[PDB]
Amino acid sequence: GHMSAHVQQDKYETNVSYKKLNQLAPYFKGFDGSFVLYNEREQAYSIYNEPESKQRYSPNSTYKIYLALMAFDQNLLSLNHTEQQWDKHQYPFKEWNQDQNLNSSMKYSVNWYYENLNKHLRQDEVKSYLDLIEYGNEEISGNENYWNESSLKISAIEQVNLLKNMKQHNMHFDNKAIEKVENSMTLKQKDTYKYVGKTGTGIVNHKEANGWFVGYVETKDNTYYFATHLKGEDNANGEKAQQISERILKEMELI
Ligand SMILES: CC1(C)S[C@H]([C@@H](C=O)NC(=O)Cc2ccccc2)N[C@H]1C(=O)O
Repeated sequence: GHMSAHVQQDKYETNVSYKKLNQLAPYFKGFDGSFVLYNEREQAYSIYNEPESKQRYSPNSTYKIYLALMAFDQNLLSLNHTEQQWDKHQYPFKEWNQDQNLNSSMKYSVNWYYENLNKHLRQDEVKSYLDLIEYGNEEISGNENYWNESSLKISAIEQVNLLKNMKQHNMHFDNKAIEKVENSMTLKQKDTYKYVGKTGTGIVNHKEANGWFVGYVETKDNTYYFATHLKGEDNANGEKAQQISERILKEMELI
């Protein structure tokens, strides 16, 4: 068999049409970055950096969205049962050093909460889910934490497709599971919009080398799904990805 199979698995192949967003380049100074927007009503993609929008990268903590949905679907989590007790292990982030529910664990990106979830899910069940939802390369061979700078990788465009599929009820997850998960990542809720999203950060060679912020803005007549990805030697993290996203979104007058 050919190595090329593996190279081709590292990229999402689509020839979807898109509006070019090359004027967004200044926002990504210092990074190889990408921004993907999908306008639900107009059924239209807009993209800055198409090549980077199709490169698959470890999802890191953005994977927690689907890990939670999987857990609801397996009845590991339920609508009134999202609490996990802290094992008394001291982490460098104090918010991690306490009992959690779905809301706090997503807000504070509490790794151990989601590791526990993955621990209780059958590896072959997870593989089945990743096949169903078409999660990037679907590669969980890597470690035990296959979603953290490991085997599993996904592109910005796919990140956007998955959020859209989730919201348009194209996934087989219960609507109330989706509502719980959306609430856990709801950043802002006003009369005129709901703003939802999740950061991710990956460390490679002791540096912040992989940053994500993915989510959507739901208005009174439309939904705008987005993914921002940053690749850099250092300073490529979720917070910077979110900052950039919010500048772009404000500029587009969505938030
Ligand atoms: C809050 C985090 C920095 S930790 C968590 C997870 C997921 O990506 N990332 C990591 O475990 C890698 C990491 C650990 C410590 C500092 C930076 C990245 N999520 C990060 C985020 O939301 O940006």
